[PDB]
Amino acid sequence: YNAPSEIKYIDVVNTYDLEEEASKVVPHGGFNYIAGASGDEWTKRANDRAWKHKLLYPRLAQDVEAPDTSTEILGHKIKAPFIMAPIAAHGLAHTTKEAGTARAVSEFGTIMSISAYSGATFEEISEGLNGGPRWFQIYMAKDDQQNRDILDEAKSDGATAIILTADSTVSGNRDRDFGMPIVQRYLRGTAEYGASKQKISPRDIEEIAGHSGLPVFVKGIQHPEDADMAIKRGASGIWVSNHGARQLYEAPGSFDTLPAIAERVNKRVPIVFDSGVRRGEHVAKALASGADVVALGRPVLFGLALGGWQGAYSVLDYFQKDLTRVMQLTGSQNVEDLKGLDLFDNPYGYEY
Amino acid sequence: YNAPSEIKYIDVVNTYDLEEEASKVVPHGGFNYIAGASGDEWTKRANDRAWKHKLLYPRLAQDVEAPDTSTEILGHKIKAPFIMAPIAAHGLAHTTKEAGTARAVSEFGTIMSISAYSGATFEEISEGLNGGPRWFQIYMAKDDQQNRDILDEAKSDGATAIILTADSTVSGNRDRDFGMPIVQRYLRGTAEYGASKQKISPRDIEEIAGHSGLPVFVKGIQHPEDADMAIKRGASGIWVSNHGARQLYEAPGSFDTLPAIAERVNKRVPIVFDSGVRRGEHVAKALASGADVVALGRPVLFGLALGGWQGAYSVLDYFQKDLTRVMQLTGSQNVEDLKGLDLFDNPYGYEY
Amino acid sequence: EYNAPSEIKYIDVVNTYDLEEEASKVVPHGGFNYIAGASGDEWTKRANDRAWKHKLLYPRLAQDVEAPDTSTEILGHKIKAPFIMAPIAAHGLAHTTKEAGTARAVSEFGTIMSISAYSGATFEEISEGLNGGPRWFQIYMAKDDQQNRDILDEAKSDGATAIILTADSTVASKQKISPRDIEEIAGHSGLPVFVKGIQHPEDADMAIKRGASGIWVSNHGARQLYEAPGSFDTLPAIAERVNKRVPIVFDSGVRRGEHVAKALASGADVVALGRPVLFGLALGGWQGAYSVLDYFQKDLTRVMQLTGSQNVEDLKGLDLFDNPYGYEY
Ligand SMILES: Cc1cc2nc3c(=O)[nH]c(=O)nc-3n(C[C@H](O)[C@H](O)[C@H](O)COP(=O)(O)O)c2cc1C
Ligand SMILES: Cc1cc2nc3c(=O)[nH]c(=O)nc-3n(C[C@H](O)[C@H](O)[C@H](O)COP(=O)(O)O)c2cc1C
Ligand SMILES: Cc1cc2nc3c(=O)[nH]c(=O)nc-3n(C[C@H](O)[C@H](O)[C@H](O)COP(=O)(O)O)c2cc1C
Repeated sequence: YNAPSEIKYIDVVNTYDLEEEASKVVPHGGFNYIAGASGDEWTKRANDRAWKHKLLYPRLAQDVEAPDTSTEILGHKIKAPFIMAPIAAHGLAHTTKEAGTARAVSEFGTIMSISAYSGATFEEISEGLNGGPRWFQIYMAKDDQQNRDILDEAKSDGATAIILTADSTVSGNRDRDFGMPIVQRYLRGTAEYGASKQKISPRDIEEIAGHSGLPVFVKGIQHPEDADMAIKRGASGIWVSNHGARQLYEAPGSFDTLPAIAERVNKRVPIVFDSGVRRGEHVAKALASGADVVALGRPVLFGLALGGWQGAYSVLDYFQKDLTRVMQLTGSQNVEDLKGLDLFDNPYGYEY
Repeated sequence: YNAPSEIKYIDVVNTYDLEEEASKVVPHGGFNYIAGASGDEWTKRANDRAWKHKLLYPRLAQDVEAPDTSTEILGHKIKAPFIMAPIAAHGLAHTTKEAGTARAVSEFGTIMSISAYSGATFEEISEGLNGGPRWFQIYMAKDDQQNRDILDEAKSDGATAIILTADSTVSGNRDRDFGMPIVQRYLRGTAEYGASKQKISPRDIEEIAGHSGLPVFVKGIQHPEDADMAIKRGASGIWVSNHGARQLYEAPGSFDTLPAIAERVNKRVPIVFDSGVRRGEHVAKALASGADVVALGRPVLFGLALGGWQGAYSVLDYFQKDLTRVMQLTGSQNVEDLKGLDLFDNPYGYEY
Repeated sequence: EYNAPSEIKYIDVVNTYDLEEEASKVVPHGGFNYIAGASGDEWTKRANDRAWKHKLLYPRLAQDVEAPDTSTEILGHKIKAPFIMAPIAAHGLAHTTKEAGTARAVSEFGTIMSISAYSGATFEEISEGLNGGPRWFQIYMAKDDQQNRDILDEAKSDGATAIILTADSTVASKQKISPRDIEEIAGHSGLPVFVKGIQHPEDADMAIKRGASGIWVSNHGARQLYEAPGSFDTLPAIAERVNKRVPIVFDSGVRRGEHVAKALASGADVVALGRPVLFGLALGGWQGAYSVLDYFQKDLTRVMQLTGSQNVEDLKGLDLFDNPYGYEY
């Protein structure tokens, strides 16, 4: 497998073009893995088109100061209201794999999420992170010992939250058709994808929350009753996601699901939103709709493919800068102002 | 007429591609007959796009066991909540014609529907069925003797229900432009498509229900008042269908009609739903919307074209497996759970 | 020295609302308030009653020749009309023959008796009144697993054919039940378990997933939560979510044959009757309670004729007129 290895800054004008550019340097199989989604990708398209359902108004300013994109989540101050989503196998995009991603995220000044299915050996990731905050993403194992193992690993690696992914990564079914050091460290000699439950229950959430010693986000929530159940089971955060349309097909665009969840959560726990964030305007819309931060996924990996850590950094830089402009135009001085924006309801949808 | 004759399993990744693949092996005239629909096919397109109007939510599991797709209808246990729709002239797709279809359905473990316009001679069908359950589809003859004849035939052939099709198969009018052993057995020497009424009435339904000695499904229902009238006339089931858009043009997509019918039927009799089922997600949505089972039509015939009974079996296998995955993602352990799913209302339609 | 009525006689029931007032004349004040009252200032009890005006019946042409037949069946038991007796505590507040009187009325009429956890009659006394007729046992969730096991064993040995697990305590018992409780009861009962007090569709789905064999849509006659919807307003959403998985019993506010029809049209298999049967009991013992069941059956027959319905299944198929104006129209 010959992943790109060049490290360089890139002039990111938009994130959509990064996909096609990346397709030129990433081996076809790995590229398809990263870019593809369930079915005929109609729900991935829905993730993207959902942003046109609620539109931004320009508004007069009410404050004199320059815009400030910084925010805090779980008591940690970060440079802008976006974090890195947990994504498996960054080596499919770049030889520096998760270490490169971590470097970009740490240098930028936000939170790195580490997939249990990382191709890098934490020590490798740690060198990219250089002290930066990190959250650990897990799947629910059928074997309770394996959950104990990964929770221990996460605490040892200095994780400050656990991301409990609700859906099993068999991959999800598409119409079209490395090792895993972190888990192999604990599965070795056991002979145990199929090791995890296909879907978690409130009881699973309670088990993980009770034993992690850390706040647990439940990731993959798209229905408000699941958010309420998860919080009652002991979740410390709700991560609204459809995993970039990689799981359930003929489901809504993730952004359409956010307000009903935010209204039901009603401030009880922080909300992370993802699945389809491509522009600064999307970050603003998520915050206006109830998210505390958003997670970024595919665009960062395409950046990684194109320039290693500097290419990934350029993508985070693009989002921060684009968000600043959206703040100016919406009359927003800070991230809290964005949470107060009125959106225009577009009943016409994408074609207008 | 040179229909395909090869028997083989196929790797079914999606059912849409089976159409185009089939177009390569089926003679053009026969292929057009199977694939085509009324007008410019706008209502066939509507059948397909209707599935995007109600979207699936992923939901937390509430039960520990592996998903079980089995269900019961009319007291017969079947492997998954789908049956074979009555389709004329399977010989247009494959030399093993209805016998091949029957073999696939019987081996899979569901119900075979036999079209009155079968190209095979029941004895041929019977050898494929090998004891498997079968329902008999009839049209309402103008001549009452001919109805007596076919009802006798059905009872003799061990049918456990009658499917009374409400609309006469003159074909339906398109913008573009074998024998029938089962009916010829009774029409011989009579000199009698035009032998049947163009449309049935409640009085017809009552006549058939009174004399069949078997539960009668009325097939082609798209309006709730017709469902109520049919039940009052003695129907034992409602089969919601527009016959794969082969009859009335500039009518709604079949799935859009299902909830109003299900609400009016209100549990009185079982509901079979068809017209446009292409994915596991569609089976789930139909059940969530009030159907007890769905019927499969064109995809099975395309499978038949491509691999005889094994090709048709591969299609049923695809639906069963895809449904299992949808059950996992929706937190559903069984077919009853699917009937309880909440769907997301998408007011935007296909383009989102 | 509680002086409950003791006369046994048939009564000419023209409407059930007048039974409350008439009953107030013969039942001791304290007992009467207990029966007739509800939470808060009774706004939710009034909501139970006014909710029937939100969906209105249409007269319709007939499509069959035969006279109306009210018979139905639930859980394989054939009953005379689509209503059963709700579980109500302490019938001795209404009449000296207490639950034995009510049981006699229900069995003579030909429907199912529900026996409250707080019955004032002994089972032997009730058994005599039932004379073999079907009965369901209503229980609360005990905090002690062994007490639950004992109650479930007693019920099945007493010939119960279903258990009604009431989700809310009025009053050893849990105040509110959870899915786990439902599962524990369903797992050990050996009988279909109805979960009673459901008003929200998500609870119906959870209950069924936990092993309930029936959903009993109720707010216990507005006796529990105040400033909640009228029970009938909650029924369609629940019926749509249940989607035929298990039978639905509906109660809380049924007073007319039109209400029985509207409940069936909206997804209930049967309804349960409560206060009106007890007012009948106060007024005439088992014969007075019987007269109330007879009123509902005859009044439903008239409603069937007018709606063009020959049988209980036809009622399940009625279209209702949506009245967005509500009570004052
Ligand atoms: C290549 C790929 C691998 C992923 N692997 C995981 C995974 O290991 N665990 C997880 O919780 N989510 C995983 N995700 C989903 C992401 O965390 C995130 O929800 C998604 O990328 C956001 O959608 P977007 O990238 O289209 O904006 C993966 C996504 C992709 C693109
Ligand atoms: C080639 C063809 C022939 C058909 N012949 C009959 C028929 O004989 N009787 C009948 O009731 N329906 C007939 N149908 C309709 C099917 O029973 C069923 O309603 C339809 O195939 C479902 O639509 P779908 O196949 O697009 O999912 C036919 C459909 C097609 C494709
Ligand atoms: C006096 C009184 C006592 C009741 N006791 C019980 C009880 O023991 N257990 C129970 O599940 N419900 C109990 N209920 C509620 C009834 O089962 C039923 O839900 C209610 O009477 C129906 O409302 P309605 O009578 O106004 O039409 C009681 C209701 C009343 C009026």
